[PDB]
Amino acid sequence: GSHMVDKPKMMIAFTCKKCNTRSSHTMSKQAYEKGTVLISCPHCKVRHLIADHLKIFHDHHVTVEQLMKANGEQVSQDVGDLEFEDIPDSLKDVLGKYAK
Ligand SMILES: [Zn+2]
Repeated sequence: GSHMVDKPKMMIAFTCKKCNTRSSHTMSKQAYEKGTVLISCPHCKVRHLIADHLKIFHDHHVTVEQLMKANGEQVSQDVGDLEFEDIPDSLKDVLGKYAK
């Protein structure tokens, strides 16, 4: 756990091959380069992974709702985008309980 004042943000447009819909999304560069980032496409109402560094969904045992419950974001129809640079310990716990 640490803190810094050098966590800028960048915009990236991705073409949704699902509904052939394109949209731009801005997220923390630190969270994207070193962390998990989720973006929702304003057409098919759905979040997609762009850069997984925390391997949160890689555990195929966590839902998008859980990730929000860990952060605090109560609203989901607000921005439809979330960034993670340092996942909690309560989450990883459920991913590391069977193996000990
Ligand atoms: Zn889409």
